[PDB]
Amino acid sequence: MDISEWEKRYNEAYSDISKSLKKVKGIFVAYNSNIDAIKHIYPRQIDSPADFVARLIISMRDGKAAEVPTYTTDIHEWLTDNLGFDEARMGGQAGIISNLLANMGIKNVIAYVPWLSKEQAEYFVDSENLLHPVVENGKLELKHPKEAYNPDNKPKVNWIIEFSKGLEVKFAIVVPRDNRLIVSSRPPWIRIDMSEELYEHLPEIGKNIDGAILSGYQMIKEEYEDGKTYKDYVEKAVNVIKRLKEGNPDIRIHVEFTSIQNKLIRKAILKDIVRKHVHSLGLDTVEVANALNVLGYEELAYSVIKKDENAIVALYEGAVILLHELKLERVHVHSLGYYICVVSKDSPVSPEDHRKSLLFASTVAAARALLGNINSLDDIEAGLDVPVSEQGYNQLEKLEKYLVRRGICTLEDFENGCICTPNHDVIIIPTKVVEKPVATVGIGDTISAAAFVSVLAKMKKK
Ligand SMILES: Nc1ncnc2c1ncn2[C@@H]1O[C@H](COP(=O)(O)OP(=O)(O)S)[C@@H](O)[C@H]1O
Ligand SMILES: O=P(O)(O)OC[C@H]1O[C@](O)(CO)[C@@H](O)[C@@H]1O
Ligand SMILES: [Mg+2]
Repeated sequence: MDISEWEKRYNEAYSDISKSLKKVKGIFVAYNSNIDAIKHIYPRQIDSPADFVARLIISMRDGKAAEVPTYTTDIHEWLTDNLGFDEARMGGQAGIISNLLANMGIKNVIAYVPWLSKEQAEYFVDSENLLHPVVENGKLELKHPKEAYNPDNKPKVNWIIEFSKGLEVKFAIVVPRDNRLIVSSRPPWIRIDMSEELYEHLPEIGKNIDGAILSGYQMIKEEYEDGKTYKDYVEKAVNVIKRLKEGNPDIRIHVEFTSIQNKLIRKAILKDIVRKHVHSLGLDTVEVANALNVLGYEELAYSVIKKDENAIVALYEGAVILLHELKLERVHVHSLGYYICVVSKDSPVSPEDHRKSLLFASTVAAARALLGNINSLDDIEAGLDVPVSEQGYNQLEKLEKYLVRRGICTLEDFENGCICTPNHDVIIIPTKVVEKPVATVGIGDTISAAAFVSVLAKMKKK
């Protein structure tokens, strides 16, 4: 059943997208930057080490990627001496995406972070593509991160413990698949916010860009020390989105969702700031269930997190509901062997061009695995040598047999990757997976970011 024509679709997509990546004016990427600390190997937050080991055991028996936060530096000095990290890389949704797009030659990459530190600026690439906004003397100044940063700000470091093959140790029992645990520092001084002056010059920033990639809203707490609610930061998160559209009407705005422990913050994010002011959303199989658990579809959410064969068809239905419940124009869910992107019929980009974006995003993710990171637009070309994962092609077979028997799409339509339903459209591709990747943090942000910028390029709104 496996047709070798898919290798031809990847090749003709890379050249067509790379030749269009000059059509984008700029991108605005904001709110998430930290320094990862990779360590080589029911509690809701980490206050004492007994909680850290407990949350590690959950990841050791499910193989699920769980992100849990710490608020005090009481355990920063705990691990830093008891357990030495071996590598420190650029981390955060906005940070990785800022480096990726700059390394791709995307023009006018505008990266903003509230906590910009002296140690943090050294991790950003040095190029005319990547610039940070500082509003000094009442006017908009886009200066390099190396220089326009605040000295009083101290860095934000996160601990990442990753492991594979499930090397087991019994205490007083083997990890199924590869899994990583993220211990994120959320000190009281970091806030998802921006200066009042930079909040004023947002129409200027929007007029010189074509898209915005926003992520990091999980830093918002319910209660603050200065007596401010999560609704204010939720309100400000929208008004920043609003003022960007006031300088550009045709700007598309993407939000890269992430695992959020607090369901009340998770729901307030999906309902108050993503529902109507956002067009694009990026997810993974586990976050779709997370999104359903707050919108009111837990039966389907449990079906997504379940292990049966019909879990993928639940992931399909989960993506469709997220596209309609949230009034979204695009939903990009990325899995290990395949991508699933459901798109509205209002989409300013045809389903034919939606496929090339996913094929390109799949080409970028493979090169991201082989090379430590990507340094040029031509480096992505290396990603075409990774073979298409047959496991991903066979996972779609369970979904294909379910869709052609339901009567939604044609057998021809699925083998090509373009399904046209009466109210929405779906694009499905098998991705390219490396047996021995070099680094596996950031691959997710890279898929949605590379796919999102490829859409703005091929947009006829130019
Ligand atoms: N070897 C390899 N080769 C190609 N592509 C890969 C590979 N490994 C993973 N992937 C992708 O990473 C995604 C996880 O991103 P996720 O959002 O879950 O993680 P982060 O938020 O840390 S970037 C997963 O859905 C896969 O499509
Ligand atoms: O929510 P936080 O603490 O910024 O962590 C975001 C995580 O996402 C990553 O960018 C991986 O996608 C890591 O660098 C980081 O651990
Ligand atoms: Mg992710």
